[PDB]
Amino acid sequence: TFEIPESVTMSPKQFEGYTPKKGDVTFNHASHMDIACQQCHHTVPDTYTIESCMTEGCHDNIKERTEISSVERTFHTTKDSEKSCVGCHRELKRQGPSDAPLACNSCHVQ
Amino acid sequence: TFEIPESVTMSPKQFEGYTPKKGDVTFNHASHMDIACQQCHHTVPDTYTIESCMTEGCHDNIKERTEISSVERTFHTTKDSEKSCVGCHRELKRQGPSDAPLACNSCHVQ
Ligand code: HEM
Ligand code: HEM
Ligand code: HEM
Ligand code: HEM
Ligand code: HEM
Ligand code: HEM
Ligand code: HEM
Ligand code: HEM
Repeated sequence: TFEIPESVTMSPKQFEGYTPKKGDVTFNHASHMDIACQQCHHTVPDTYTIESCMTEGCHDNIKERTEISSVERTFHTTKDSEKSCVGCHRELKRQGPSDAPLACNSCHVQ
Repeated sequence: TFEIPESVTMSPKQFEGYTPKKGDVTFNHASHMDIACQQCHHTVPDTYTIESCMTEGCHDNIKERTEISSVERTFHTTKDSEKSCVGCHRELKRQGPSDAPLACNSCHVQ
């Protein structure tokens, strides 16, 4: 019943009439499997479900860019090293050479 | 879509014509929420799903008691401190006073 999707295409195309600045992002669970599911899916105890980070009421704000609900801040902030995409990748580099990408065109596929 | 059940009643009544020796076990995720989901649900990478520990092909052997698929060994072995029920509870005690139960009548409800 509960199936985990290996490859997920995260896209801003879901926002009404937003003209995206970057391409879609492909997230693979395989490369992140050693990380506790709840570290990223940090709201599991609040809803007892695992849902999209961009669900209504979560990180779905495409208007503001510096708010907690903002898409840009959420996935690129370097002040959070546990669940921010670039935040953790950035943090790994402080521990030694890391392949985890910071380049915009590594996450954002074209 | 993906909802996590808080209270799960684990029962051996699901085994053909097995006469159970002990009562059903109630497992609550709330008391175990700090533990990585995949530590217990250790076969997630093999099936990419989270299913019952007693699923066919897993720990469903009620005939043998000392085999890996055996129900008795799986949940009570003290040689595994990561996913065995009594194994971890036992291990916690070596770290200091722990309320985590070892008494048969704590897990097995009556
Ligand atoms: C741990 C093995 C783990 C589980 C379990 C898990 C499940 C999961 C599901 C069911 C989805 C789909 C949600 C939906 O219906 O939209 C999902 C999606 C994503 N996950 Fe995950 N996930 C686990 C682990 C991890 C880890 C360790 C991270 C962080 C590196 C993570 C992140 C993500 C992301 C991102 C998605 C896409 C979410 C979106 O907004 O579309 N998962 N996960
Ligand atoms: C999806 C797996 C997901 C990610 C990724 C994610 C990241 C994230 C970050 C980086 C923060 C920190 C922001 C900061 O600058 O400090 C953060 C904070 C909150 N999130 Fe989140 N988040 C993901 C999923 C979800 C979901 C599904 C919701 C909505 C229920 C949501 C909500 C929030 C809230 C609220 C916060 C602030 C409070 C807190 O727990 O720190 N997030 N998220
Ligand atoms: C945020 C949802 C997020 C994204 C998106 C993301 C992407 C990503 C890519 C594209 C790679 C390269 C490999 C691949 O294509 O899968 C990659 C690899 C690693 N990541 Fe990541 N990642 C996201 C989030 C996080 C978080 C929150 C962490 C850390 C807690 C993290 C870690 C890693 C690691 C480790 C790798 C492997 C790098 C390597 O040495 O090969 N990612 N991520
Ligand atoms: C490189 C500095 C970089 C830029 C620039 C960038 C931009 C960007 C924007 C503007 C968005 C919002 C949606 C849009 O396309 O307009 C966005 C969203 C996501 N990003 Fe990004 N991004 C940059 C870098 C990275 C890196 C290195 C990763 C992966 C670690 C990454 C991930 C994400 C994710 C996840 C999202 C949300 C889903 C989406 O809208 O595509 N970005 N990024
Ligand atoms: C981490 C927050 C986490 C998730 C996610 C999770 C999910 C989950 C589901 C969906 C079930 C139902 C499976 C089914 O359909 O039968 C389930 C059931 C049990 N879980 Fe769990 N679980 C998470 C965390 C943990 C942890 C940390 C443990 C170990 C202490 C654990 C164990 C169990 C057990 C036992 C069950 C009942 C399984 C059965 O055989 O009936 N879960 N979990
Ligand atoms: C359900 C969350 C679940 C539990 C609990 C569990 C425990 C468990 C233990 C204690 C062991 C160690 C046995 C020993 O004495 O060394 C163990 C080993 C295996 N398991 Fe398991 N297991 C749970 C779930 C599942 C599921 C859903 C399956 C079937 C796909 C399964 C299978 C196995 C197998 C095979 C092993 C041996 C190989 C290994 O990974 O160590 N388990 N399990
Ligand atoms: C194996 C599937 C398993 C069961 C069953 C189980 C039950 C259980 C009970 C009945 C309690 C008491 C509280 C309650 O009713 O929920 C309890 C509490 C703790 N457990 Fe446990 N537990 C199972 C598995 C595991 C595993 C694998 C670990 C360790 C990795 C673990 C840990 C804990 C902890 C910690 C507690 C809290 C004790 C406290 O100080 O209150 N359990 N468990
Ligand atoms: C105390 C030493 C103790 C006994 C005895 C005991 C017995 C027992 C049996 C015989 C089974 C198999 C099914 C049956 O009832 O015949 C079984 C299964 C489970 N047990 Fe147990 N058990 C004892 C202790 C404990 C403790 C302290 C816990 C919780 C940490 C626990 C847990 C479980 C679980 C889970 C199962 C599987 C589901 C089920 O069949 O009930 N047991 N136990």
